Amino acid sequence: MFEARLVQGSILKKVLEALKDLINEACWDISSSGVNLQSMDSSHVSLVQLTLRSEGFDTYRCDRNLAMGVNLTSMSKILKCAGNEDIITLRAEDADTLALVFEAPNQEKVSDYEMKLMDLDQLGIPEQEYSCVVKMPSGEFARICRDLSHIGDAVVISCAKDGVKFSASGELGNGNIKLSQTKEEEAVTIEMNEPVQLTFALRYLNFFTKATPLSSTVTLSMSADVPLVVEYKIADMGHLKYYLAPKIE
Amino acid sequence: MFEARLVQGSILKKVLEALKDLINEACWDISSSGVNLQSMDSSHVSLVQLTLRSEGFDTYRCDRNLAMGVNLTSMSKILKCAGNEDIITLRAEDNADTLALVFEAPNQEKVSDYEMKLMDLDVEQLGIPEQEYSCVVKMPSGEFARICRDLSHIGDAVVISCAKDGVKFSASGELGNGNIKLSQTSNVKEEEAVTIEMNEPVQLTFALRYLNFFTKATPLSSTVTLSMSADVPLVVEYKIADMGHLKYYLAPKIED
Amino acid sequence: MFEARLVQGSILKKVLEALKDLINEACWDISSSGVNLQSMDSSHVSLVQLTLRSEGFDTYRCDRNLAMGVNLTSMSKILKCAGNEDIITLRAEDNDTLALVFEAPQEKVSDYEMKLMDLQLGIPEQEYSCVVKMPSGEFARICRDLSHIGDAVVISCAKDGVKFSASGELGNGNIKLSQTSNVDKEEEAVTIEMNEPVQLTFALRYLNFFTKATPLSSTVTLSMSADVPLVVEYKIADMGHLKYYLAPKI
Repeated sequence: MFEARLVQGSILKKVLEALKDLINEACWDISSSGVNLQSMDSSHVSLVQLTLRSEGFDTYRCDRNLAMGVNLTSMSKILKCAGNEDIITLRAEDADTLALVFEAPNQEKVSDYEMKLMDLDQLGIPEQEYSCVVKMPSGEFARICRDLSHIGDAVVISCAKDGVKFSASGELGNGNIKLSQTKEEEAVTIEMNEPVQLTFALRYLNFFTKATPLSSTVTLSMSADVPLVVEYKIADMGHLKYYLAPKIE
Repeated sequence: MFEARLVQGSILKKVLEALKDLINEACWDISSSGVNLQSMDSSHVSLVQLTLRSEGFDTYRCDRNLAMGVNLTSMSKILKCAGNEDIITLRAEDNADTLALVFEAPNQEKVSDYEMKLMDLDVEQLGIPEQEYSCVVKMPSGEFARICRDLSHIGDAVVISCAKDGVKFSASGELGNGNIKLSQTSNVKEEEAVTIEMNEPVQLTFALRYLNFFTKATPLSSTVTLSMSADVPLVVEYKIADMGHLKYYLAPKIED
Repeated sequence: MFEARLVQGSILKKVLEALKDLINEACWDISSSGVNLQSMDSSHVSLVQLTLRSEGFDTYRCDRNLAMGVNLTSMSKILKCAGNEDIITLRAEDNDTLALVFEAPQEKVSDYEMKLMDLQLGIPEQEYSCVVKMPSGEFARICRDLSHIGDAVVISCAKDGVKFSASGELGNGNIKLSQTSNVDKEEEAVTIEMNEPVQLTFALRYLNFFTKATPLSSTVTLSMSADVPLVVEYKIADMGHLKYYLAPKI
């Protein structure tokens, strides 16, 4: 038996809203340490990695390590029935279904759902040092990608110790954004150690941006010929990293 | 002459946005106590019963009982030219084939004057047995609508069940099941509260497609009443103001 | 070099919004006294008449009086990328392209650039039978509502009264607007200076276009006389105005 309790139900709500259109099916991998999800997107370009930790949950227990294939879209549906202040409570029974329990606080309302669960079959993500690491705000990164998605299909991200520039070009013109190294946690911090210039796909960056309601900031980690890492930290919980290789032939 | 003056024009706006995709064309029965409307839905499944009483009108005049057939879509489209705070006046002539809607704007700045084509509708008076139900549940408007759409994504049907300690709503479907439980409230101001009075535990199944229709009457009241007994239709009731009410009748699905 | 600077970029965004749906390609006629535009729409039916006087800009430069062929829809997709308190500056250098630079209010700095292109007429001054001043949103809601009733609005003006009418398959409507009186609050008041009474009939789809400029002013004026086009006027703060011209129907 596995029964984890999360006071911050909105966190689950937001995770699933993020991933629901990115992947359709994913193997949540339940452990003594916490929850882990590693997957490639349906078109097998980007790579998602979610980590939630025992310590984050109000209550956590896991007597057998589980490997649940879940339909992201169906879980999205079931969680959408939860208020953004409910105490979601996940539970299984070494397992054919996944039980969810929403508990709206300060109201005698209690919801109790069971999701049909899938048979699904990992992958490698080597923690490595990155040439440059921008910690900017989530809203601004979102904004920037949204806007440049109307000029071109791809984005050119250039970095150095003075600031970060994001560029794009299409049939309908040319465009540049220039952010400068900058107080209240709403500032840019480039810690670049090497001349990093990389091109990525705005479709998939915009897919990444949906985790924005999870963090006020977002870090972008990158080096030559190495998949970009967009990470949104969750809280006490771990993180929701996104990996995208730049386009080269 | 028929002439009725409603200060809260929003009442009529909301009544007709509630009854629009359900009923495509109804027959309003105007008389001395007020306006009544009573109609099957276009799929002949649910029954709608609106009652606006003469007392809620600032000015109520009816010289001759009317059965004026209105295309509810055209009425909604005309009432969408009325303002949330507009005083709305209904006027028809005794020998009239049109209904004149007249919207007075708050500071007398503007007055709108619309005229809507009537039509002849041959409609029988579907009877409505006056029953006493096994249990009645008072509960917030929005909370009910919230349960009813949420379960609409898990199943297409909703099993309501009633006992002295609260009321439960359940559904099943091709991705699992769900079950929402509400308890009788004591304290909750007080518009928000889930009270029940019961004579007998009931457990009935209803199509969610139609309950969601009904929940489009929510703007009308911060509460809703569910009335239930075995082998008799569910009644979902919204009081308008201390003026009348909108009632929906849905029939359960058969018992194994 | 043309270089014009505006601290309320919101105003240009609103202009491109108030124009992108009538014209696709326009010719900014830019000179020392301000920027101008006076174009017919895609169906040669309506007339649009943009005027940003240079004294309204915070930094205005014009070395020569140029005609910039500008795809308004592409200009608008670019203008979408700027913020509402943003600080927008246009530049055209020696000859060829248009540049749009948005200074975030913040550490952001945006540099967009679009291609120009290789694409007039006369509008005379006039003393109209009827001038009606009203709140922009009110006239907007009138056109919005009456569009759901019919495809043509009869606007008839007389003393103590302006009256909008329409009719269609489901019925007919007639909205009567009165001149506000002993409370003269200026931008929520209606005012009818009525030289000689008039009836005119206009297509509501074009008026409904014009109302897209509604966010530019809290008032609007309607100038109108027999057998001559109606002038819908949205005075852009205090640097110019925007003007729509529509003759009666059939």
